[PDB]
Amino acid sequence: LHALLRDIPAPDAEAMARTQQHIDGLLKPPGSLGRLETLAVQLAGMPGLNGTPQVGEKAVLVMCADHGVWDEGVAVSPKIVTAIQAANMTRGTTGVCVLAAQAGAKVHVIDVGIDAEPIPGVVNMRVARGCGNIAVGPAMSRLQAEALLLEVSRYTCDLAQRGVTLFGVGELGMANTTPAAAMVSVFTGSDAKEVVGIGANLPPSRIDNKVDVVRRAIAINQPNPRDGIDVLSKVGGFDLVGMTGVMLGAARCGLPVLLDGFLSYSAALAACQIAPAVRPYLIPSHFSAEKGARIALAHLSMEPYLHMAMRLGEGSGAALAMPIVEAACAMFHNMGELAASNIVLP
Amino acid sequence: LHALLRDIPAPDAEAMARTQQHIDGLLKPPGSLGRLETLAVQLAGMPGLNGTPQVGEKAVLVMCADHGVWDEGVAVSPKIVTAIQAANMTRGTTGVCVLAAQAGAKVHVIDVGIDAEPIPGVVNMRVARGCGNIAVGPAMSRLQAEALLLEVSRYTCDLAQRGVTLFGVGELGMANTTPAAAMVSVFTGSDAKEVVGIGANLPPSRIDNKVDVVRRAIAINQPNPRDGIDVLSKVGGFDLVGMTGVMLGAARCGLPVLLDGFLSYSAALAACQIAPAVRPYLIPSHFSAEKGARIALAHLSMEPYLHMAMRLGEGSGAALAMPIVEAACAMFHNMGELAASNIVLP
Repeated sequence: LHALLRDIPAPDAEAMARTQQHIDGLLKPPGSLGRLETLAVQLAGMPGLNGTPQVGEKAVLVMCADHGVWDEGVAVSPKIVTAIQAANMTRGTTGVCVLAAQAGAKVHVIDVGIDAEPIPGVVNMRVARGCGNIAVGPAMSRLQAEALLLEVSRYTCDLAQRGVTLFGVGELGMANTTPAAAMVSVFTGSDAKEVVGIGANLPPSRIDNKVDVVRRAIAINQPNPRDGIDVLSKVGGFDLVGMTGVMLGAARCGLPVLLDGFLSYSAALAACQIAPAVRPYLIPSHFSAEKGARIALAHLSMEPYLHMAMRLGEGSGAALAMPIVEAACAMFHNMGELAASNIVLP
Repeated sequence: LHALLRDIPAPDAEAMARTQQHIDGLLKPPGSLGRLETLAVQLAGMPGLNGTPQVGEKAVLVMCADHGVWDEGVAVSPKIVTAIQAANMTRGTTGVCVLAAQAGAKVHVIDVGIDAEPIPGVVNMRVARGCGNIAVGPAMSRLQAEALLLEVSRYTCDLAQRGVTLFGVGELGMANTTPAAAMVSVFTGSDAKEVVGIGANLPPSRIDNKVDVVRRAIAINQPNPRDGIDVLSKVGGFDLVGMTGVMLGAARCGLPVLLDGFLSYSAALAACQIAPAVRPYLIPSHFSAEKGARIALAHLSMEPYLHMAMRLGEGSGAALAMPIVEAACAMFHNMGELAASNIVLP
């Protein structure tokens, strides 16, 4: 793991300078394609993309797990919905499946801790049947968190061998917006009230209890904000650890990863804390309608491309943004050049 | 034309209620897909879509024309760039061509007033070789504006006969952000300084002159804010009139039209002034990086889906958003339902 983190490559400044020069000469006023230009240059710098913005195969990794904190009444969805939806992921009927299919991406469903019998068709990496209730103790041991990070990291970079060059990250886990809020509060130093949202339609009257649970989780566990693994193991969850793992693996592999919503922002804060070198590889997708989204994004210094008021999760936002990544590549490789049309601009 | 405007259909509330009921029953917490859900319902209500959100063929119509106000020094791009780029549109090397191809849409390039010899391959609907310099008089006569609106309107709804169900609108015309700003100022009652931007990289020192030209245009022509055709003919341009025409035609046809950037917002303000019934058919794409974008959008009560800091024009933003429209349709027709998985949520 220390080796893993140590070997994450820095972005290639040489390929990026070459990319910038090429974009400036395309058939348009310099800088007019804005964030599409910046995105193309960002991609050119990722070593796994071989010096040029390009997209080969695409995969969305959905980390599934249950949470003991569900018993504190912080979620209205029945606990079994995690297991049921994970099965639906194998049938192609969920939101991320439909949006991934539209983008030509494949969905990998990974069970890292569902509290139910194993589901055929789902990748089995389960740590336990649900994590510990963070309101009274830790979600898991540090050892468990580190081992899951490594296993998911390896699985992720292995896909790079099969032609995958663009990843999307997602989750499935009833009650997971509670540990997500705890993590965001700890990493950003923001009060729980400012980052606890309604998740999957929690009634406005049940919010107070959710905020209290988050504060108790932090008070009892005393997670160290400077140690991302300490934070994940104490007030996180297996799904959150798994998402962080996809990010470290894509980075080690020198490839881009598209974030999704609030849960993924929590995982990204942990990933960047653990290894700042991961940052250049993350690409935001949409601006989640979850209350703590603005704060988490400000700490990651990220501005999403899509404002869709989405809050489903599952990696649906990440899938929705894949066409945008392909568009930056299309602009780069297919547009004509000013000089060829004899156009000279100041 | 009066007939045209009179026959624009109202949205079908019955199809929309049926759409809403179906979306609420899909495999996700109610309302969790946010604006994707609202977009799907909006589409269900457009009569030309036959009661359901769907997308058949797609077309981006690019209106090209030159402006006499170019002589006032409000643009750094050579005048010939309009003609050169229009030709490039037929070769598939421009920004909108590349992005339209990525979205599976076809680009129709229409010459409504380029100051050059006719370009083979471009649809010829030219009114004149460039419009009048709005700084000293009107861009065109009311008769010319009305006739172009009708001709473009008919061309647009005719495409509906060929299977097109989704339109995108764009423009090509050096110096056109000047009449666009004049129109926005007149329709919104905002001062020219608040809506005049740098267009295609105008130097910061040349801005003052651009603002003065816009004020002179308004003072000399005295366009009536309550008469959109009066406004277009006096301080608009052939390209602006053409874009307004695509919007009236799509509306008459009961089909959706995706806006692009600032120029298209100007045209949409005119279209909605002329016939408020056009409003339900417009769909925003991106939030243009042009200075007056925020004001124009607030008056149209529109919130774009994409924040890409784009300012190229050509209909590039509209093309970039087509996948989002297809995504709302995919969600609607392909997602599974809660009842089939025996999931019951409060």
